[PDB]
Amino acid sequence: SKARVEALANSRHVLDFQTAFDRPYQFMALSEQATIEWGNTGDANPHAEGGFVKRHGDDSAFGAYFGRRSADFSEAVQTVRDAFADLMFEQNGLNLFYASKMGEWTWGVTAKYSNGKNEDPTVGTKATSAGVAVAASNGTWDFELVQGFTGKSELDNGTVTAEVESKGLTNVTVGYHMSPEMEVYGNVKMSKVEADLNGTPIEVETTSYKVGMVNTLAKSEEGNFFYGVEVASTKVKDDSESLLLPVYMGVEHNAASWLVLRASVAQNVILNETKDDATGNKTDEDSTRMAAGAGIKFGKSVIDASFAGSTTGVINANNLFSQVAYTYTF
Amino acid sequence: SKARVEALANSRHVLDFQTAFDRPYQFMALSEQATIEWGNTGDANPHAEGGFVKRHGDDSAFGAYFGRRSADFSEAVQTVRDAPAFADLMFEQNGLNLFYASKMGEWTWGVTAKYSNGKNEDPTVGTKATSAGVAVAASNGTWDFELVQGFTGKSELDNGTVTAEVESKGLTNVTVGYHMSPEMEVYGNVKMSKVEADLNGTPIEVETTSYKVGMVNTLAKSEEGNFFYGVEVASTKVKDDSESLLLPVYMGVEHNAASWLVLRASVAQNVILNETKDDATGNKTDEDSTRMAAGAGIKFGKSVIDASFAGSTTGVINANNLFSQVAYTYTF
Amino acid sequence: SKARVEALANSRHVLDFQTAFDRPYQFMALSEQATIEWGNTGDANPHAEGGFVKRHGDDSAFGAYFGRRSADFSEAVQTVRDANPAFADLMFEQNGLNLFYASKMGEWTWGVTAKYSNGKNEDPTVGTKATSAGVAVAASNGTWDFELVQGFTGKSELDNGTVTAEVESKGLTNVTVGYHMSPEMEVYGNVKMSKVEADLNGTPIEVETTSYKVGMVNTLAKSEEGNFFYGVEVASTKVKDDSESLLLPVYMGVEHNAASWLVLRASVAQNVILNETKDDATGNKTDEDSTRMAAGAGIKFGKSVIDASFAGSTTGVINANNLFSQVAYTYTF
Amino acid sequence: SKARVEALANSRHVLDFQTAFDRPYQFMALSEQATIEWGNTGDANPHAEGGFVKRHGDDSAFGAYFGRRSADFSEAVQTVRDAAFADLMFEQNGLNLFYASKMGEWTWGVTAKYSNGKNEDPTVGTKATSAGVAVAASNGTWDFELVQGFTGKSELDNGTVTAEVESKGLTNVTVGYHMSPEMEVYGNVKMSKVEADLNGTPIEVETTSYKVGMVNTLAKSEEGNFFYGVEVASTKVKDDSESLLLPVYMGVEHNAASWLVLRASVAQNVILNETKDDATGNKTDEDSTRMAAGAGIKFGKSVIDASFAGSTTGVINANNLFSQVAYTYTF
Amino acid sequence: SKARVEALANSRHVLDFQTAFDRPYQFMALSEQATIEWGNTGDANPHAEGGFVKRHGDDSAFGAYFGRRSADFSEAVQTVRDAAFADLMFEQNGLNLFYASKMGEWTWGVTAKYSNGKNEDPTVGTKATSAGVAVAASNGTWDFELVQGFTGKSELDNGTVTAEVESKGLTNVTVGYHMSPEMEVYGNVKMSKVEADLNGTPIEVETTSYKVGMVNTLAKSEEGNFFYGVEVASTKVKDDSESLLLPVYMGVEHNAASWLVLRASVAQNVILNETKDDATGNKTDEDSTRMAAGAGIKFGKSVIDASFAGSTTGVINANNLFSQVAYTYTF
Repeated sequence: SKARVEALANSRHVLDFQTAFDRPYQFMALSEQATIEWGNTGDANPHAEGGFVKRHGDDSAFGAYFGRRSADFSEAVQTVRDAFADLMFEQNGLNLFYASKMGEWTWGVTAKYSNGKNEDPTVGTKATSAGVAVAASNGTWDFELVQGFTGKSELDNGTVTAEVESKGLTNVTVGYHMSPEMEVYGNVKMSKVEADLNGTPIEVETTSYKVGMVNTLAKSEEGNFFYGVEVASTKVKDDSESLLLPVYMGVEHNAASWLVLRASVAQNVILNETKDDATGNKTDEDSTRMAAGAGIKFGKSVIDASFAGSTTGVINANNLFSQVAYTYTF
Repeated sequence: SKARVEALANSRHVLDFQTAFDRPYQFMALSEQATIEWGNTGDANPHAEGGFVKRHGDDSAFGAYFGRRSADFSEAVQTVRDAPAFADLMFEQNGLNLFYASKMGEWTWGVTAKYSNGKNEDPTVGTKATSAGVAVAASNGTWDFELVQGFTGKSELDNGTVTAEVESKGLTNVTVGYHMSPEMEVYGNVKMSKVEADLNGTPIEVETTSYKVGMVNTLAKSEEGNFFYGVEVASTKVKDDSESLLLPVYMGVEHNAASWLVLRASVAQNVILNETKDDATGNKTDEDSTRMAAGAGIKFGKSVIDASFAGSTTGVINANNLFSQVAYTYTF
Repeated sequence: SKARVEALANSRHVLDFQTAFDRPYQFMALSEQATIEWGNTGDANPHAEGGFVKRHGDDSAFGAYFGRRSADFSEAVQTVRDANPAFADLMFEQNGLNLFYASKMGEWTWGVTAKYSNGKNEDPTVGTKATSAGVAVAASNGTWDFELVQGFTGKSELDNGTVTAEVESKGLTNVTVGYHMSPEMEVYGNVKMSKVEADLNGTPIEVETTSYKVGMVNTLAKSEEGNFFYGVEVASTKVKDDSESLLLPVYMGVEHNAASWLVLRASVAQNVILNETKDDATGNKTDEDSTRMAAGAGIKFGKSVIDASFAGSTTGVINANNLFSQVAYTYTF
Repeated sequence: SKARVEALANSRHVLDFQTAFDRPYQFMALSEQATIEWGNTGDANPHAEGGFVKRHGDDSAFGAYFGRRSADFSEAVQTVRDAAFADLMFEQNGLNLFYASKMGEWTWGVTAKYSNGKNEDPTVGTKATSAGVAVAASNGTWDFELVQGFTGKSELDNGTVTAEVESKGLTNVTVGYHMSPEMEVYGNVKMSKVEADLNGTPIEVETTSYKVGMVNTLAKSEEGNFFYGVEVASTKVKDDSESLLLPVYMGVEHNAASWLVLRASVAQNVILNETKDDATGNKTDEDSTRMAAGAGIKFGKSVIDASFAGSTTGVINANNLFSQVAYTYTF
Repeated sequence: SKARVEALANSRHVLDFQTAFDRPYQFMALSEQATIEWGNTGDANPHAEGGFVKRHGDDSAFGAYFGRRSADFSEAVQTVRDAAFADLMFEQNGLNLFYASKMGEWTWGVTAKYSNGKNEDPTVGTKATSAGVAVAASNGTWDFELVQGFTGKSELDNGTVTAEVESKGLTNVTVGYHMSPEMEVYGNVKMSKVEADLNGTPIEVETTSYKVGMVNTLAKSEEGNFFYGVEVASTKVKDDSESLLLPVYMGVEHNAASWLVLRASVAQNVILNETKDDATGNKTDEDSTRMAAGAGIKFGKSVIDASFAGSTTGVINANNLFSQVAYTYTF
């Protein structure tokens, strides 16, 4: 579930449905599951989503997913939106994926398609998205690749013209497992997007690098206390430049026969500076953050959620569970 | 209940008391039970309803229902209401529902009769509203036939200042269902409806014809858990401006979570075919279509309380948003 | 409790403390118990009430009850009250007191219930008085029931420095018969008369109301954890020079011992076919929607039971801001 | 617990920590326990309170209590507050010390109350003080109780207005008899006198009251006891008011489960409800029926007593679950 | 858990993560664990914090903590904000490193603290640096704790106004003696000077404290333990005020069930409660009664410590169940 992955701070060691859309070899290592994320139909948060994964024999896995929305697309559309507020997100997200085991190497591929339009004279919107993700794994080595083919969103209504177009989206990840407890990974991500607000052309170009590590402090059953160090440098051309060292630690515990408790804390240690270009001014604010969540188990049914009141520290009837998901494991 | 079937995407494989009204042969296969839908009297949502079904012998069933309202009648009355001069047009007042079913050899068949009559003769409301109909269906384990015919329906308003009438000029619904496997089925139906209205001397005609073909496959269905999915092609045409070809693809599960809990969830989308054209021009609309529904039923033996998670559309389970659309069922 | 009787559709088969006030032979069939209805003081809904019933020997019962307010008295005061609320001080019953006795004379159970109420406010600003008295006599054979209710007096006065308004009951009869052909089948009939006169600064108001009722109560499903009842009734009403009504309410409901700590009750009713109310001068008619439902739960703790009604009954919502209302507490000895 | 005593209609048959302040011979019957009342600091409601009682040997008991406030002091200060006078002090830092011993066949106890506080800032200028003792003895069939307030004051020198409330007497004699372990009869005489200087306008009240009553148990059980009680109470306020009442109550405290106690009661003034005004002769007789309820969550040697917050509106919902919470630990 | 140490009135007898922060010899006596304190990021209350403690052998221990904020800093910056000046920076990205070791018969330990932040944006222009250490030792009967602060600057230079705070010293020495496992005494001296500059106008604050007190257990039990303590506190703010208090408290922590722990306490300033102004000479004696409650839900190795939100009003309802929640996972 999304809440499960968030409560563990995107630990990069977590095996989940939501973490396999970019690592499709994990669809072979997962179990047969059906998953639904609670939410609404329009452009609301959270959005309704759902899918399934099944095994074709004993060496293949196939499945589909409804309503997934990209982050690189929704973020750019949101950026252009408040700068015209009728530009469109991914309309009918369609994800197909497949994975097989060729000997000792498992490999997988996921495909994403989306299309929607509105031809009313007062609402001139249309949106199209497409991309693929290919990954192969060995158990000791790990390789992933994410490619975006097309991305577009136009609004031509009543003398107002707006567009956002994806000019490329690359995402390469390499992982190495020195042991079944410790692993090291690296990542390079380029993203060039160009938009027209009303004859005004704007172009952004994002470059990211990532080197990390995930280990285990407490080696136990019931739960494992995990910890991770990471170095991240993000360069946005002619806008800003960042360099962070996020350190996180957390645990996932089978508290009861009906409860799973997830918690983590993170903070950028020593390195938290985001220098702003064309000015030279830096920014080093507080960055300590936490996430908490619960998973209620009824045999083959699990309701993952996050504690709604963790941010204020308060948990009561009015703030109990938010970001709910349901999973059925055949 | 209206929440058990809504949480299960209104599938054609579900057998409830709320599905047996248009499939009267299903009252013989339903367990003897009494249902109460919680709500308030009058133009309220949700409305209050309830009924029963009892077996008269070894091959027969009968019962009655209270307060059930028609979707087409309500839709027509609502579309006429939004024309404040005519926000008194009445709904289906009261509402009586009788049904009967039997087993003639290997074919089981059933009938369902609907009636309604309301009146408000005060000189400043002048409202009157009536309705009637019938639904006949027969079914062997393999072949399923359903015909729905609405004889009449009216809603007149006359308060000495304005006048509004809505009339049903025809409503027929025929469905065919085939069962290859006890876990696979196909169906198709035709829906024809004509509504005549008059808003203070402005005669209006509304005509709708619908087609739909489909499949419901229940893969991985056990005695503790039932996974299913279905595909369907639905075409709908309004005489003047509306043609819509859609491909609804849904999936969902009903799981016996515990001895006191049953969890139901579903997700649906319009895959590829999500197009609705307007006839006046050639304006086509392809907007978002992902939706989900969740619900639960608390089992206390012969008593079950079914509801829908109120926070489903916001994704929250708290005590301020816990249950909605509650109904109480008692299995004799 | 009031909640329990409400969620069972004021069915004439439910034996409860609240149904035995007008059927005083039923106090010999109840167990020994003490009940407290939650509420506040004054003209507040729900009002505070409570009382007990104890067995005196083995063939007699007795008890008392605090705070019971009539329906006719409250209604008659309310119509004048809501007539610039110049008459907003008219007092309802002030301090209710009931004394009931029941004895088993041979095979016939018999019982009497007495009602007294009195209160006043002699402040010149608020010159209010209120008095009421009545009795209820009933007997039962097991198959034959006879119940008689009489209102000896009832009056509510108000004399400010400016206004002057009083209401007064000039009679209130309520004869009722009942036959039991089977432990599931029973039929009954009821005749009711009520004259009310009011004064509004010298303008008399008169209200005469006559009622007739015939109905039956039967069982569609018999169990041991919970039976299943239904009823059909014919109700005719004639408010002199105002309105006339004939109705056919039909109800159906259930009480189920869901667990060892739970009792679930629900019901639904509607006036089938015969829904009709006619005005007298205009001659007009009204036949609108009449589908009502009632739900409630009783939490059992052994000798203590908390009876409530689901507050989300009219909205279909069992949330926490809306879980239990109309709470009452009953201690059974 | 205050919620426990209120839910049971303040009857004289209840043995609670809160009923032993005015009957200090009960501190030897109570088990060794510590009580904390949830609340805030200051002129709040409820107020924070806490104390303990411990056994000193085999026939003695002692303890202390924090934050207790007197009903008469609060009422006298409130009467002046609601009639630039909203800064009058209540009892501040109230201290109670008690002791009890068994003198052969008799049990006797003493409690002492002290409360001092001040605020000498020029724009407030308030000072409050209090003192009193309560001596009681009991045998098992006879109860003798005497409460004697020694001092009580609340001044106010705002620099623009002046005020001062003073106690000029307090007397509470109470004799109780036990016609049986079940039945019990009591009597009570109370005298009080409060003198105030409302910016140069001397206001004086003089309260005289007598109570005769009984408490009886008509249903006997080992899970819970059902009780009722009748009482005649006369109250006279010199040159102002006169009231005669007959408050009748009934109630029960039941151990429903191994983790739950349930308390409920109902009361009403029967036949005698008249309050006569001694300035015009006009009387008053309105509605008296009242109810209270509460619960206790027994988690072993830890019990949390509370009152159902929705009793007045008859709603047990999550926004109106519990109120007047108090935690009790038994050593 | 902050809400635990708060429900026990910050008693010296408790062993927790923060009590170990200021007494590093306790990290060797703490069980291996990791704790996360729920909250938000930035100048928010509660703040998000978390850390762990692991054993390096059989006689050593170490760990780290994220997001801890010192109270002296959070009070000086707050009073400067209360005197525009709303952008003054609190402690940013607080880091804590601890080491403990059972050297011989002694058990020492050291805690280090560091924090740094900035905004360098011309219309905020903020900066906040902090550094300090804490050394302690204990052989079982004698405790020696020392707390020293090195840097405490916190600036603000936007276009118009110019604020500034600085710490010119912070020393805290405490000595404790343990006569029995139950009774303990302690003495503590703290001297801290804070010099601010509010837009050229200089402000100087000097504080000196002297605390001496005892902690004993009134009742003795296995699941719970009823404790109490008496303390004398004097505080002389140079040429601003002078106080002398006597805080007395009592409380308990009960293993109510296998899934529940209940904690509560009550406190008051008995007899000595005075605060005298240095210039005017006036004194204030106001109400000082207070209580605290909290719960800990045990799930085996995971414990959810919370503070009863409705304690200050005496309610337990939907909106007032838990607050100040933290999560602890014991390895």
